[PDB]
Amino acid sequence: SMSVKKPKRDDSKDLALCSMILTEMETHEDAWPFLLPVNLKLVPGYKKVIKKPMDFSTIREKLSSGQYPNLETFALDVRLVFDNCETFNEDDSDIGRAGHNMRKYFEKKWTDTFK
Repeated sequence: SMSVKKPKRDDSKDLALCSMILTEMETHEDAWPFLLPVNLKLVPGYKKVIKKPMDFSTIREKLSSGQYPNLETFALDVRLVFDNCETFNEDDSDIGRAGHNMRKYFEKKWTDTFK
């Protein structure tokens, strides 16, 4: 509350560490469905169904240009990418399975880096 603060967690390395995580996601072999925005002209249904499209290149641009106010907003966009994938792709599909794998990969790095 006013003039009453919890001790200051060091957030000065967060930008760099989110960038490293994002590099590791970018270079994973199962990243291919997520590298670029879904082409809304060429993928019937995507525009109407997926209200907030997200992809790694878009996260990378937001990160590089100071559009994440804190590390939680960054994790929300990463998770958005996998939530979108689950919404549009059957679990038993290459892309469906890619999304599960990448989410697992992300969540571990997230825990090991920050918790």
